[PDB]
Amino acid sequence: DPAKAAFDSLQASATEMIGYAWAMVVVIVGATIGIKLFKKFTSKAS
Amino acid sequence: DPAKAAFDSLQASATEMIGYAWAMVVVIVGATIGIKLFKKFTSKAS
Repeated sequence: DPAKAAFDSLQASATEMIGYAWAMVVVIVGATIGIKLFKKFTSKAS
Repeated sequence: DPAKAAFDSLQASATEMIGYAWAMVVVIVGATIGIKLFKKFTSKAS
């Protein structure tokens, strides 16, 4: 069955991209939250 | 880590200003107490 094989391959490619997307999100969100806390704690401390 | 360095610098600046503030306080308070004692002892002496 040609269709079975095809869908399997598609689903594997998708799985890989999702992997790369998670990596990126973690970096961007890391920085956003980083800056937010730096601004907040500096103010309270002083 | 960008945050570590940043907080260090802030804390150094603060330490310096506190230094300058102590200098000023010592001058102003020196004079306030000076005048108070001059008024008091002159009265008792006479």
